[PDB]
Amino acid sequence: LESLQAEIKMLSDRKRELEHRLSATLEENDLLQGTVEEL
Amino acid sequence: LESLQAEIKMLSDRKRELEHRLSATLEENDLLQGTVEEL
Repeated sequence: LESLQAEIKMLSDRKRELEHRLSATLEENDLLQGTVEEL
Repeated sequence: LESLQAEIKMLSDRKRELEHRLSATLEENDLLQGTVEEL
């Protein structure tokens, strides 16, 4: 059961990395949108 | 183990909730980027 919990934690870390990447993409696209709004 | 495995699974579910909400926001932002390209 401990091995299963560790695997779940590893998957949670992978999901955290994915969420961070999505937040970074959102921030970059929002910066592009802000420049577009200035234009 | 019964008190920790369920917590870890719920944490993974919340990570999936964040991933789903952020990816939905990213797709909606891509659609809004198509609209902004029309603009």
